[PDB]
Amino acid sequence: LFLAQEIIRKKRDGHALSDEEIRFFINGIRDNTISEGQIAALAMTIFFHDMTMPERVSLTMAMRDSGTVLDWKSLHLNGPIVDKHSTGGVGDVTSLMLGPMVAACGGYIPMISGRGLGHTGGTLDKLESIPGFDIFPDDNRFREIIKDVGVAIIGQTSSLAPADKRFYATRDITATVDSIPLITASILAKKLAEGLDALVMDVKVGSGAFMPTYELSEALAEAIVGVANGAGVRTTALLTDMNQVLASSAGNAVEVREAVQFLTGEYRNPRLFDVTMALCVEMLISGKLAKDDAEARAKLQAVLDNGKAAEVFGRMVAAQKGPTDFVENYAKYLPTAMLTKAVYADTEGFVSEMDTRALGMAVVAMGGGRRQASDTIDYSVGFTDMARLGDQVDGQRPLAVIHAKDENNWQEAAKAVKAAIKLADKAPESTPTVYRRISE
Amino acid sequence: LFLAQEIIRKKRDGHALSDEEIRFFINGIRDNTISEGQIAALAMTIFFHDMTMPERVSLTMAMRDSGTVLDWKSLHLNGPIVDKHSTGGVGDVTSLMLGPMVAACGGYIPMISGRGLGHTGGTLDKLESIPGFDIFPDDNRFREIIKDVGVAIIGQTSSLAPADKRFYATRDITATVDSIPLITASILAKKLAEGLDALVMDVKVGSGAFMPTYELSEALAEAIVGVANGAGVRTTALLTDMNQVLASSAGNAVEVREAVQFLTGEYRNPRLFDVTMALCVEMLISGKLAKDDAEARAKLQAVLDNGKAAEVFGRMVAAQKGPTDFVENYAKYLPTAMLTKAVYADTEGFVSEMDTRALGMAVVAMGGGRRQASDTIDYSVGFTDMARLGDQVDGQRPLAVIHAKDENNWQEAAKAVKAAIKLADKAPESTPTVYRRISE
Ligand SMILES: N=[N+]=N[C@H]1[C@@H](F)[C@H](n2ccc(=O)[nH]c2=O)O[C@@H]1CO
Ligand SMILES: N=[N+]=N[C@H]1[C@@H](F)[C@H](n2ccc(=O)[nH]c2=O)O[C@@H]1CO
Repeated sequence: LFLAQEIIRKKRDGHALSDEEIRFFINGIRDNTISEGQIAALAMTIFFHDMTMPERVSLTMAMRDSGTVLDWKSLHLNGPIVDKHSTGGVGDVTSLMLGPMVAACGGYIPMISGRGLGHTGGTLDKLESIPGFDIFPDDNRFREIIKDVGVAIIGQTSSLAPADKRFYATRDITATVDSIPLITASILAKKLAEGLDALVMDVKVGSGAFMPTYELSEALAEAIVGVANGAGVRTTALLTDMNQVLASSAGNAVEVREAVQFLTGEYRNPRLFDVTMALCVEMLISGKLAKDDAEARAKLQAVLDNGKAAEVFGRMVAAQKGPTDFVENYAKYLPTAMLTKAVYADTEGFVSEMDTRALGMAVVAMGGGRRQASDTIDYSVGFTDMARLGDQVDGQRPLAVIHAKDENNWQEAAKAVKAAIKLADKAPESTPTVYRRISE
Repeated sequence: LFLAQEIIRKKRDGHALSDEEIRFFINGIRDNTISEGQIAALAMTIFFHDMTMPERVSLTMAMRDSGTVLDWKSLHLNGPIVDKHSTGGVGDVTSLMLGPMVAACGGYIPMISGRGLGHTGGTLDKLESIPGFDIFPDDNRFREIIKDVGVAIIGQTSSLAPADKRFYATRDITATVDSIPLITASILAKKLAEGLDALVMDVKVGSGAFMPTYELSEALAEAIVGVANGAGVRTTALLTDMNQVLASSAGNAVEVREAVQFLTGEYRNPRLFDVTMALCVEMLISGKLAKDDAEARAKLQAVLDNGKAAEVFGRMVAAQKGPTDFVENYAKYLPTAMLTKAVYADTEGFVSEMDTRALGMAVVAMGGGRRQASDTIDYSVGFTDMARLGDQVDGQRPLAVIHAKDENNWQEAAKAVKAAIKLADKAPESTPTVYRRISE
């Protein structure tokens, strides 16, 4: 009910759309009876007029319902189905440790993640640095892995929230990505199709974040929390910092290396630790695996300390067709770059500003990400040993160590790193890694 | 300069587009490098933010320049190149008499017209009721006809303002038709491609008009007048009445019959006469064929009275491959409907309201217009003997005479005519046929 153009006109003129109208439109997107022009027109009317809560809910549920929705009840698991999503960043590798940590604490994490977009890394691309790792197991194999290991990290198959495929593709060429209702519906259509009991959302704040201001990061978090809880998925959001690289590394193989060393306790970037732990705590509390923050933290620290989280990661890698000895032998499997060399600042001083969007784009330019979908990734390139805001840099502390595919590439990356970072004669003021928590 | 999505974003965020940006976008439409989604997105940003005068000018000129632009200088004609456009209506047959009248007064009228759209008739469809009449002469033949006869009425060929083809096609499925800058640019891209010295625009007001209110009809007229004069084409606009059928007939063959009888002086609907004459007067004054209204009217009345206008019409029909004896023998050439029968009102009274949009749609439903582009027209169907507002109707005066293709069709049309017309115990207040004139 019923006309695409009539629905566009209704929204254009500032009226709220009914659930029936929204479901009709989303169905028409799925079955290719509504054209790209019509999708773009509706998207733009939503950019201008926004959507009320009932509209946002309707849009999200219609997109979720446009394809396969997973259900876990019939496996009779003894734990909650729980997951995490991030808006994306640079060195945002939390999922590689968070999935195994929460699984080791009794959760089940059917994580449908994504490839890199724009300036941000993608969990699936990082995982594809592991030889043999399969992000596309078949339906029954995915179920087997979740049952046996407790976590798997996979791509979106053609049958999951298919209406979002054309919707996002159109948004991304028509300047209609940047809309809270559209983002909310797109994110949740995919995550709610996982058949969750609980969810935590990591919404980034800062120069490496998508939303341009703290207040808009906050509004997005509020929308996602509202919609997901309405669907009976216990959901909270954390607003977290992306004013510098989160991990000590940015790339693909380099970030997998960081995740393994974090799980084994060789090295833990403290900011990456704080965000990872905070997100895991939300998942345990919302999933009813812990009653409070202190209990949740104790459980999560225990699975790090006793090696259980690292073991779950190893089992996940093996289940998804990576090597069976990956945790112990990662160094032989992860590809090494042709040239690895530190980049030093031109002057002595404290790291004061870091344009994290520019750092992300430097990794793309190195071949560690894509400018078009057909682009091929070099899995070895990127940054390690990232200087942090407030670090004193000199001849003994570089800005970063650059891993490059050849020497010409290295020079371009070094210029970009230097250009993205400002030094000052004093360290900048501290900022929290987690600014705040949003609940129903 | 340069990015389609960047241009959409700029307009989305309320900035004015440069001439360079607008020309780039219109070129991208023409060469199919800018997608339907991107066209729809831009169109919707223009719906919301409008366009300044420089933007409206840039958009119009870019669309005009996207294809062939005619030039008449090289034929060394001794008269102005002048034309008329109407927003459309029901019984809006003025062009069939206006072209020949102005040609008989020394103007040259290269009229690129259109088919019916929505509820309104189309000059090209009316002309295609004349057997053999060719709305698509080749370029050199069109030039020959203009030189020899002074007027021809033709369709838009694939090479004329081609950017408008995809632009209008997208607007018409995305609720972005109803935008003054977009309408202005679309109308003028085609008319200015005719290589005009002068132009008159007929913008309709009322229930059969496109713009929903008098004030918006006025704003549209002002935009068209502003843009066209800026391009060095001396342009004025008349706001004219479409609160009832303008001619005494609505359809295709029936309206051609009315045009011939008007030219020969058998019968002249006075309202149709007033609008036709007023538009012709604008063309003579703007084309410098007359210095004032009284002189213009005298010249136009003379070519009616001496048979010269009717002769030009006959010569135009013959030149465009219709019959050589069409004026004298039209009755044998124009197709007759299967059933012609008057429809009487259910009660006695004065014709008080006539929903002219509904009357137009009744003609479409009869098969006299199209609901989809592939629809085939029955050229014989429609209305004649239309009652006018303020007419007393009874057993001796029907609401209309309906020409139908079979009897089932007739009954449906009779119901629709009765439904579209309200009677009252008193005649409604007079309204002008021409509300006002807009000049630079
Ligand atoms: N916050 N935020 N927005 C980012 C993300 F949330 C949003 N996005 C990504 C992928 C997707 O499928 N749907 C979708 O809506 O686009 C932005 C760029 O990545
Ligand atoms: N006034 N007005 N608007 C009418 C007309 F001016 C406008 N229109 C028609 C044809 C076209 O090619 N371009 C174009 O813009 O669409 C409306 C429906 O016919």
